Amino acid sequence: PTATWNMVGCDQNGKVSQQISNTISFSSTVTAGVAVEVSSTIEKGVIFAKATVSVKVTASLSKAWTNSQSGTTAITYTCDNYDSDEEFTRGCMWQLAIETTEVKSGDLLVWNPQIVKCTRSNTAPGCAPFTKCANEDCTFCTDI
Amino acid sequence: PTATWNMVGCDQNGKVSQQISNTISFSSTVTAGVAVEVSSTIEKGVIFAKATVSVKVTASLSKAWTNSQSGTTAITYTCDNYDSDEEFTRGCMWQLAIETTEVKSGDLLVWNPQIVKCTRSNTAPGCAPFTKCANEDCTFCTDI
Ligand SMILES: [Ca+2]
Ligand SMILES: [Ca+2]
Repeated sequence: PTATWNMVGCDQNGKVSQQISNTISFSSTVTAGVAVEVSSTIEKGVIFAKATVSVKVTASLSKAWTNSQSGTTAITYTCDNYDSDEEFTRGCMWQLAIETTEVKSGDLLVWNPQIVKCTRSNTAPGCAPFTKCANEDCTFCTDI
Repeated sequence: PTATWNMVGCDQNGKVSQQISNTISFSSTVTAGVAVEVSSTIEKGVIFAKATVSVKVTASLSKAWTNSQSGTTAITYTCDNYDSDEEFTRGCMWQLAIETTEVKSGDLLVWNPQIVKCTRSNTAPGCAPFTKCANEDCTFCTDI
C-alpha cells in the first residue's frame, strides 16, 4: 500500500455522494455620466470678521452597461459498492491525496480531476487507485 | 459508549438526508476612469458684501474589468438503514461532535468531513463510529 487518501465523509447508516464544482467568469462594465452643479454664495466682509452662506444644487444622470459570461463544471461521485463488490450501505468516501493536473476547455471551463474510493468503515485505506486489499489485514494490494 | 453526537434533524414519518457545501472564491477588478470638469463663476464685490454664482459641468467615463473563479464541494448523506440493518422509514440523523481535519485540493476546493449516523428515534446515541448497540439498553457497543 503506497497511496494516501483523505476522508471526505462517512455515513454509518446510508449513502454518501459528492459534487465538485468550478466556475470561471469574466465581466465588464462601461459607465457614462453627466453632472450639472449650480452654486452661489453671499459673503459680507468689511472691518475684520467675514461671514458667508453658500447654496449648491447638483443633478446627475449616469448609465452603465454590463455584460458577463461564466462557465462551470460539476462532477458528481456516488458510493455504490465496496472493493468486494457488495452494495454500499455505509461508511466512508475517500479522495486520493495527490494534487492533479487541471483540465481546461476554452477560457471558462476548468476541472480538477479527483480519484475517489469508498470503504466499509473509517479506517484509512492505503491501496493504489484501482487496487484492492489482497489479504485479510490489507498489507498487500492487488489489481481490482 | 464514548462518543457524543449532535442531532441534525428528525423525521417521524419518513426520510431525512443532508447536503453540506463549502465554496471558496477569488475575484479581482481593475477600473480605469476619466473625468472632465468645466466650471465658471461670476462674483461682484465692492464695499462690503460680496456675492457669487457658480455653474460647474462634469462628465465621466470609466471601465471596469472583473474576473473571478470559485470552487465548491458538496457532500450529501441519506438515512437508509438502522444499525439493525432494517430499512429507515423514520428517525433522526446524527453528526459526530468532534471537529475534524479539513481536506483541501488546490486553492478553491475544501471539505470538512462529517461522520453521520441514523437512529430509530430521537434518543441520543453514544456508540463510537461504526459501532452498534450490543445490548437491549445500549450500555455496550460492538463493531458494526
Ligand atoms: Ca472484483
Ligand atoms: Ca449488521
